[PDB]
Amino acid sequence: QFTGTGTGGDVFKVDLNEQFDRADMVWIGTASVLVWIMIPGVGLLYSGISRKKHALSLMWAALMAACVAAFQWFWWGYSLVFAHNGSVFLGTLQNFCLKDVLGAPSIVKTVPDILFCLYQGMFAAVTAILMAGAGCERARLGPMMVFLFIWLTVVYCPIAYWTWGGNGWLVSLGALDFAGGGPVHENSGFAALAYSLWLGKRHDPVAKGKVPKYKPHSVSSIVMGTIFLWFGWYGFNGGSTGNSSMRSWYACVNTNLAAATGGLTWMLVDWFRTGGKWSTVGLCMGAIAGLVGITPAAGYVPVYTSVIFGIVPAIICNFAVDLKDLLQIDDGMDVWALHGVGGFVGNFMTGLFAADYVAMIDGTEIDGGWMNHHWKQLGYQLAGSCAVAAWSFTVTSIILLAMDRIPFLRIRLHEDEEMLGTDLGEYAYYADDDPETNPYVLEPIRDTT
Amino acid sequence: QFTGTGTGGDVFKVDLNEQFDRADMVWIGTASVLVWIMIPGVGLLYSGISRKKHALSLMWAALMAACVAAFQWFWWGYSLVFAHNGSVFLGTLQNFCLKDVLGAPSIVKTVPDILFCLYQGMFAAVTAILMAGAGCERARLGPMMVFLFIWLTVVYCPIAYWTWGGNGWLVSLGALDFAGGGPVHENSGFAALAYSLWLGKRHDPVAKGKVPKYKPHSVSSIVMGTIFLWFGWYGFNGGSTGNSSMRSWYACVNTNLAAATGGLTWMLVDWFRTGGKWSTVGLCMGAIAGLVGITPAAGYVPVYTSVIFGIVPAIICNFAVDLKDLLQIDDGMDVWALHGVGGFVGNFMTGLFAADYVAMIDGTEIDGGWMNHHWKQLGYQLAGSCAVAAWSFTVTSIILLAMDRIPFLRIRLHEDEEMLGTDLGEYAYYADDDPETNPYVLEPIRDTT
Amino acid sequence: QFTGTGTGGDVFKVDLNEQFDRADMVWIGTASVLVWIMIPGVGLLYSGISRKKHALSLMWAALMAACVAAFQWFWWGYSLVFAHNGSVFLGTLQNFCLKDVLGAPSIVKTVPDILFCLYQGMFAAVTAILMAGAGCERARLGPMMVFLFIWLTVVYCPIAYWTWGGNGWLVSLGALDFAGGGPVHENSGFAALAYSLWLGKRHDPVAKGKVPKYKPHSVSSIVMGTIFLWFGWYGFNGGSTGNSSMRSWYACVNTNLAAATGGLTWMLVDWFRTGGKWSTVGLCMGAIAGLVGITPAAGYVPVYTSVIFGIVPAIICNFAVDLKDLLQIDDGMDVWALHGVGGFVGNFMTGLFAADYVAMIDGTEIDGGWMNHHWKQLGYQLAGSCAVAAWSFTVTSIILLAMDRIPFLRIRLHEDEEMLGTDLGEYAYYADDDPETNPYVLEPIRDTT
Ligand SMILES: CCCCCCCCCCO[C@@H]1O[C@H](CO)[C@@H](O[C@H]2O[C@H](CO)[C@@H](O)[C@H](O)[C@H]2O)[C@H](O)[C@H]1O
Ligand SMILES: CCCCCCCCCCO[C@@H]1O[C@H](CO)[C@@H](O[C@H]2O[C@H](CO)[C@@H](O)[C@H](O)[C@H]2O)[C@H](O)[C@H]1O
Ligand SMILES: CCCCCCCCCCO[C@@H]1O[C@H](CO)[C@@H](O[C@H]2O[C@H](CO)[C@@H](O)[C@H](O)[C@H]2O)[C@H](O)[C@H]1O
Ligand SMILES: CCCCCCCCCCO[C@@H]1O[C@H](CO)[C@@H](O[C@H]2O[C@H](CO)[C@@H](O)[C@H](O)[C@H]2O)[C@H](O)[C@H]1O
Ligand SMILES: CCCCCCCCCCO[C@@H]1O[C@H](CO)[C@@H](O[C@H]2O[C@H](CO)[C@@H](O)[C@H](O)[C@H]2O)[C@H](O)[C@H]1O
Ligand SMILES: CCCCCCCCCCO[C@@H]1O[C@H](CO)[C@@H](O[C@H]2O[C@H](CO)[C@@H](O)[C@H](O)[C@H]2O)[C@H](O)[C@H]1O
Repeated sequence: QFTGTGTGGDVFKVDLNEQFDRADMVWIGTASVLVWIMIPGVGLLYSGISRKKHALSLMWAALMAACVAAFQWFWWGYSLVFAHNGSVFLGTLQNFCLKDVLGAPSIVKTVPDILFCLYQGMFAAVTAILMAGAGCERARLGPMMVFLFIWLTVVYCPIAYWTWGGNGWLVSLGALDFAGGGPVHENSGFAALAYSLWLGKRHDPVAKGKVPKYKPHSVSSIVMGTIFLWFGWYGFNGGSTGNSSMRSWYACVNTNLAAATGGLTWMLVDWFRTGGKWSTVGLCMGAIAGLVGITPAAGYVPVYTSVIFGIVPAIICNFAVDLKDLLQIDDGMDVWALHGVGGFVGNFMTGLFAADYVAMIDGTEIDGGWMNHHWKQLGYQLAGSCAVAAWSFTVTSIILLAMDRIPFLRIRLHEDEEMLGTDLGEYAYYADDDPETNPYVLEPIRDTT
Repeated sequence: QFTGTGTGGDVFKVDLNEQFDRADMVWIGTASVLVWIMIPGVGLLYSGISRKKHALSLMWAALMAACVAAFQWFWWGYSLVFAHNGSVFLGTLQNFCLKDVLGAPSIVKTVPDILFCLYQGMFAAVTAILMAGAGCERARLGPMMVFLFIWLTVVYCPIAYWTWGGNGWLVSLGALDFAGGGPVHENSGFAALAYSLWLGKRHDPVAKGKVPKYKPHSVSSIVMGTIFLWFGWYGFNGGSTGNSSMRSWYACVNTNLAAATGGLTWMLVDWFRTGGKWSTVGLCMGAIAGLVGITPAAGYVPVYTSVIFGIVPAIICNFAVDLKDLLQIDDGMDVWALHGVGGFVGNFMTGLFAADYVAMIDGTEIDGGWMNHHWKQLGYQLAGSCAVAAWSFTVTSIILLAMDRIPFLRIRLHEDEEMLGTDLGEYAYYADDDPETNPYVLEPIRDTT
Repeated sequence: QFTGTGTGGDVFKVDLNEQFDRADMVWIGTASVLVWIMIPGVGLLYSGISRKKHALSLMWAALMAACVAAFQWFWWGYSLVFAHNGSVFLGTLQNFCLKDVLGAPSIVKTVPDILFCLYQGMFAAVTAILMAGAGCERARLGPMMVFLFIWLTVVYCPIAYWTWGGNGWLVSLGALDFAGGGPVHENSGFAALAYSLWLGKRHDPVAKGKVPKYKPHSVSSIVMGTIFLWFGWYGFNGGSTGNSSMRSWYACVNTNLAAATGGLTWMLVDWFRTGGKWSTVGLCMGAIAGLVGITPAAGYVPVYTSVIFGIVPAIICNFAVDLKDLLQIDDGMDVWALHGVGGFVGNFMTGLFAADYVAMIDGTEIDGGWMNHHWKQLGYQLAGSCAVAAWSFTVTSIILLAMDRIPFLRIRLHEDEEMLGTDLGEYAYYADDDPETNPYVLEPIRDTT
């Protein structure tokens, strides 16, 4: 009388909760709340790190992104990823507006559809604020909200379906992605790169010549953002087992250790490159790099290897940030360097260090990586990383270029039509300017001449 | 040997934990921690939104309210609501100072008394900081603490008993209030209105004529407060099932969606009313309106109806804020508009959209609302809303007026006796003024002439 | 086939999770996340309370301490406390780099080693930021990180083993320490005192003569730190049962009530001592005092006695702060007064109020304290308090003095060699100075003349 389809059965005839371990459900419910607070974590981080004055407050934009993402997910985002009648590349509209989303075992069988919807919806929201942060410079809010809705639909949801969907081709191939390093981090990173290369300011003074690599808008925002991110990451990674087993807590140990060693590695790198100074910004970026790096691996690799997921992503991401000076582009490039490069590196190394005896902690069966002489695992990881980066960069490019040719949907005004943050007899007046007291978004204005 | 009364049994003879599902207990324990952080959430929100400089820091006052509320609840607050020998209108002193509060099944049978005490005590504390926030302008701290203790005792505890107590008359009548929209939001809102009409400043310059509707003290405090509130609301609503069932996670999906759609609706409303600007304050107030609106409904209504609990409260509360300009009163009116009006609207609409098949997700039995052609449900909701508003407004009025006639308990000094924030030879001196560095409350001083 | 040693068994032959209640594991996993956010809680608290401008940002230093502590714990910290082949005074290197830490029942049998490692590692990190905060004035970061690593190894880990280890002598003697009042609070407090007496500035102008007792750097940081601490303390104390029983929720009620009554008591004390003012700093310090006080007792004492663990530590710690004016030393003394004195007082009073019927709520067997006419319990508590204070003060002294004689490991430069916060032709230049925008630690510089 448990149907396994639709709502899962008739609530007046069966107790749909009997299909699940109650403790499994509580941990995934708790983990969903933890991921939610990562959303303002992202907004605080990238507002504080910025080397220029964004007119849009990214702390506030995180709440905007939480609203847009939750509506998109309810509307059809959840269905396009986690419908049960998917087609290798995408889901369907079977769960449009969460129709019949209730007590059937989800793609992750240990939790019902409705709880998996709550949990996975937080991942989409985290990705939404990463994208708004990447593309925030001189953004117009109306076009940005439309962009987020579309981008979640045709960039996030296909990549997420490939990684997590019932018939997703990356699942079937054998690619490993424990907590969504592809859909969340690598995807947003390479979409950010599309923003940088197509819409970011060229020959940017903050990135041109010998300018300071770190010039933060607000160190206290960076620290608070990193606090929220690390705190929430326990749900992000620890919840990706779908259960209450000790593999969940194993993945939390790996998460903590990769962040710790990433933070120390990046700071040590900067200590050598500067000739002896201690980078406060660097420690935080290094913790994020390690957190990103361990994301595809946390439930698959032995604890002692988690330090490598801090060390190696921190080193590589540290040097990836230097490319901003070569391109002379700042906009969007921090998100690409931490999440795009970091996610690529972590996904790659999961193919090296994944171990079948770690997955088996809760009975999960995998062939393993190079730890289990499963050599082609590395090739499965590279196939996933290249497909994510290619789809994300290409489709995000198309979206941005299409909207740029529609004057009322142009996300970022062209320089020749831009007007200095003015406000609506014969003279005009300024509406300054202090985001701490201004109740309205300082929206870019188009020139009327 | 499980007695079901007093402590529940002898700990040396029985394992009182065997009466409960351990996972049910863990979720309610976690949900209690989540509600606790809503307390500073309220303080940050109303400090940041204020159109005038409150001498009392509401972020700090939230910690004060957490202290006063926890002591009151232990003293007799818990007993007056959740004693097992209640009388239709109030509990008793049987659990004075938490005497014999341990392992008997609480009014919510899935958790023991001691855990239900922890959980429900957080609701009283949230209500306490809502009240301190409503009445904070020019408040004297001593009188305010006394006021909170008394107000929790004779306003909150009776209303909470009616809504949740074992023999509460609203329970017996069939009124629905999932997570305490009456005791927390509608109650504090209409008590705030009593403060506005009796003690708030009249002909207030910030509310007189064509003044800006939004003029926030601190947008970053508003955003941080909204972060804490939304984050904590998952425990507030999700924990109100009393269990680990998937109806808990259903209610979290409803909570997230109502907040999202409320935030977007309020911002869209302001976009039309302003002629095209994006209100940063408005998005946050709209999320709160949706969170308040869904509170009586989250575990009773189908997911697709949760968007209505964002849209409709956001529209109505947006226009309710305009009444500050008609009365020319600012003090206390934001709390009334969001929690009083929002809670009334949400409680009303629960009678329309409550569905027996949603309650049945965990075996809870209800007749339903208009969704189940149970037409008189709407009348049960209006009976509860009118009783809460009438009791809260009337008794809060009486408390405020009584204390106003006692010079050492007067909460707010009269203008003729007030003295400009001075400090204790022949000349007097100022003690400025910066709440960031002043270690003492800037307490109003009575004129000695 | 459950071995109870090493990894606990073969994951390919047995399900190691079957040895544990899943709900017990979820609560301890959640409690671990809660303790983690106490780490920045400490950093915010002591940065905001400071009566002088620390060059090191303690909010940021909390992230540094989280990194150093997590690596030390993985390296050998966990093994030195919780290896299964311990020797009365210390553990071993059997679990070096978390080797074979998996599914054997930990010293707390209701959870496996890997989860107990995650949980107890957060306690070590909280202690690390308490120590960095105590010794932060004019600290050099390199030496400070080395100091933290060494101090965790030879001060924290022995004291923790005595209190919690399988063969720890304080366990065997019968000393009670529910949530680590000795290892975390009393230990860091008396190590802080060693910093004060050996390295703190003497005849300090902020502590000399009739200077203000409270002169906070940032009240908003104090409040935010206290928010994080109280919020996280639910995991700190509530998780120390190791299980999902209602004794966990009993301990949360005690925790909340001690904080509430501590906050009110300290503020009332200052109200009398000042002649009528309301101390905003005092309320927060009082909540911390009550939280510290209840830490050794929360799962052992009846609820109505928890108010005494707020009142008595708040009074005594309030007067302990006055000793800064007698010594004319400020550096490190707040940590000693709140955690050293508070932890001593709480540990003492646990011997008075511990009750066997409270421990028996989850089947834990103890003789009790004076509540059960077990008179020698008080002597067991004093033996633990004196051993912790003596070991912590003495070994911390030795570490600080040894490093002070090694010029590249000197934590705090001597005044004759110190140079005013300068930066690396013929003239030198300043690198000001604003921690909100400076991406580098303002590291003390040694004089080159
Ligand atoms: C910010 C703008 C917000 C716009 C969001 C749009 C909100 C409303 C979307 C309408 O969606 C459908 O409405 C139907 C009814 O109107 C539902 O059918 C329902 O019909 C029967 C009862 O009405 C039930 O038995 C069915 O299970 C149930 O699917 C259906 O589920 C739901 O998908
Ligand atoms: C299915 C996709 C449909 C669109 C296909 C068009 C592809 C053409 C190749 C790229 O063309 C360039 O794209 C830029 C980006 O649009 C334009 O820069 C313009 O737009 C940039 C982004 O706003 C600004 O930085 C520049 O100032 C401004 O010249 C630029 O003129 C245009 O030659
Ligand atoms: C900020 C100011 C703080 C003021 C708060 C007041 C704190 C003390 C209140 C006293 O409350 C009563 O004290 C009795 C003892 O003194 C307890 O009886 C107790 O008596 C026996 C043991 O003493 C037990 O078997 C009983 O169960 C137990 O109820 C009783 O429970 C408790 O309600
Ligand atoms: C059981 C209840 C016992 C009390 C019953 C008294 C009811 C009388 C009806 C209302 O009376 C008014 O109440 C106001 C509020 O008290 C007073 O305003 C006074 O108090 C206000 C609040 O502080 C200030 O705004 C005004 O300046 C100040 O005139 C006002 O004088 C008084 O005529
Ligand atoms: C910031 C600087 C970071 C420095 C931190 C140092 C990180 C690496 C430490 C090496 O630790 C050991 O490495 C061995 C292998 O290299 C492991 O043996 C392993 O050997 C077999 C597989 O290799 C397994 O069956 C064993 O269980 C397993 O203990 C062993 O566990 C582990 O303790
Ligand atoms: C196994 C332990 C090995 C070391 C044993 C040495 C024990 C000697 C007893 C204490 O000696 C004093 O220690 C202080 C602390 O070192 C020194 O103050 C020096 O160091 C202080 C801390 O930096 C500064 O405040 C002072 O300016 C500076 O004179 C001081 O000269 C020295 O007489």
